[PDB]
Amino acid sequence: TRTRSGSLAAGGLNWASLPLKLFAGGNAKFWHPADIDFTRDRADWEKLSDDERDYATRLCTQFIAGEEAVTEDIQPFMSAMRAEGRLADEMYLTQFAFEEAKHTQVFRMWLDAVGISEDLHRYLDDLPAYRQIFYAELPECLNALSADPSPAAQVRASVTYNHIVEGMLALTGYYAWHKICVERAILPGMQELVRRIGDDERRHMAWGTFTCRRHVAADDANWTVFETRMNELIPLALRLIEEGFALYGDQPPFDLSKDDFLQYSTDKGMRRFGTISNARGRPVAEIDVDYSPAQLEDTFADEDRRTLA
Amino acid sequence: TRTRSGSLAAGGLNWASLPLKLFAGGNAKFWHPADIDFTRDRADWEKLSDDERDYATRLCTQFIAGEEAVTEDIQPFMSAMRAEGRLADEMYLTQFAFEEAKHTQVFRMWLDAVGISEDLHRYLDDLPAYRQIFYAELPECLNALSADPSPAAQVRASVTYNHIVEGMLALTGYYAWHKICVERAILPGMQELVRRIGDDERRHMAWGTFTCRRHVAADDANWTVFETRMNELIPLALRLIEEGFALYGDQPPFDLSKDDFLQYSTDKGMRRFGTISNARGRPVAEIDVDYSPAQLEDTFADEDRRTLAA
Ligand SMILES: CCCCCCCCCCCCCC(=O)O
Ligand SMILES: CCCCCCCCCCCCCC(=O)O
Ligand SMILES: [Fe+3]
Ligand SMILES: [Mn+2]
Ligand SMILES: [Mn+2]
Repeated sequence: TRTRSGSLAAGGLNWASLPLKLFAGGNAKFWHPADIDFTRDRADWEKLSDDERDYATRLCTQFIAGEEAVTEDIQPFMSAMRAEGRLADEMYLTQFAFEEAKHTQVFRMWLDAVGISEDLHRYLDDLPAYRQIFYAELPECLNALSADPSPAAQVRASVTYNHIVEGMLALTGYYAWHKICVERAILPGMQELVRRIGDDERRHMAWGTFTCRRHVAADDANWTVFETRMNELIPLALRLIEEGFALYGDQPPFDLSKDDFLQYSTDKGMRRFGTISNARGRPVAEIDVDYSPAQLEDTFADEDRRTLA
Repeated sequence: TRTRSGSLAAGGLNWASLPLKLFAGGNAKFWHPADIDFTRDRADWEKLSDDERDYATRLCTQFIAGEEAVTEDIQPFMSAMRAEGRLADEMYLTQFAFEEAKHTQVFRMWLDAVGISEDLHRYLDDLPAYRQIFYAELPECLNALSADPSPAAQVRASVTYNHIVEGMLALTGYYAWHKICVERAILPGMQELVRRIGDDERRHMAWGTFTCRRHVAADDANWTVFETRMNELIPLALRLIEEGFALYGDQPPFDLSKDDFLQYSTDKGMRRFGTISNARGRPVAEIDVDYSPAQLEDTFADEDRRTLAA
């Protein structure tokens, strides 16, 4: 079924290309889960109330279940790239998939360190919107790539995975861990965990930005494809946040505000249009070798850290 | 399409399971391609004959094409595990796949560091047996898993990928690099590269052993499946080595002996049979949590180093 090898081509691999830059950067930024000290977090964990632990278990459950979902649901995109003959994108997606496995590993290591061994499916039960995104929308949109690796489907898939799950919901998730851990000077492991995954997640967001950009740049009809999926998904994501808060009667532990999160989340969502729009008109041959989507993600992380202080 | 999350299960993930054990140690044994010093290599590379550089370029072309092939052809196996619902296997295979991309990366780094920018396809022209393994058997057998994730097909895929490509063809290639570099005290980059990817390869073969083992333990018909595939592939694998030597008149550069490599390859090939057969009769529940496929791969690698002192 194979007739040729990308790595045997003239000039070889293009080290300037966006997906290879991200790949090189993931190698330089690699971290070990065994290096995270978890030996302090159980002491903190027990000094919390029955209600504080309920929220934190429910957030961790949404995380690890979401981490697992992405480790699985990225394979079709890898398959699409193999089919499309894009070796650089393909190689990066291996690192992508591996990174998601490592996040799934490390959240499981935290649950074990705080001594949670019971079945956790019940924490997603009161969250019908969570399951709509992670058991339904994420895999169905991504698996559609196996039948239809069309530019339109790749955008719809990227929007769903990269821009909403990672770009909007995960960042919102991290903000929740900031409010829980940093403000109350607790759970140093979870903090180091959230830092380290946050780091990996930035190359992921960069990649989603790259993918949507190159498609928009080549055929401007795809902008509308991007727009529409974003518009379907934002209300669903906001809904997830509301349900999490409504469970605690809008007045939750850790002094968390419903409207604070809704404003914080929307900001992460809308900011995605800006990432993609500047590709309209630009030539594809520049989008390939353009590092900016990774830069944008650095300055986004920068702006986020500034906002906290 | 998803109804449950494996990581939310009671007891969580089984850290004792073989695929998670390899993942853990993959993390610990992670290496950076940017740590490998390639500077010294172009100095040695230019002090070689034309006949020497040809063989070395032909071996590297076969390697870097082989690495790329495995990076592509393993995605179906991931899909199979996703379908069979085996999370520990999935997780490991993501690291597996990533490793292959990093080997592809690092061979290309080498080719750059020595000054090779020409199209390298012309080096697989005279190797029809290479193109049969890597452009036909490997993808066609592995892509079969997307339509048919059955035990039989998984055994057939693992035999192709892990037991022959990795277990027999890759180790023979490493041996070639040993006889080329270590013996002639040249190419310290290629050397560091070869032992570093070798470290990864051992976990890949360990997984290959685990996969075939758990299928044979559960159904003894899968032994015959294993046996049949191995018997198909071995001849083709020796063919590859014979074609590669016959290009240099059986008398190639670096003083490489054809019969030496056939006997060396054969040994790597046959040892695979013994790796899987001891699972016959054994309980499947034991194999899931048994680390010996990774131990065996360590004692094999140790046995190989020892052989070299001769
Ligand atoms: C009320 C708190 C809202 C927090 C949202 C739930 C957290 C979901 C985690 C998102 C999954 C991350 C996937 C990834 O690693 O890219
Ligand atoms: C002339 C001697 C023949 C040398 C054997 C060709 C090289 C084997 C292909 C490399 C396969 C690598 C697969 C892997 O890294 O898992
Ligand atoms: Fe390998
Ligand atoms: Mn992640
Ligand atoms: Mn390899």
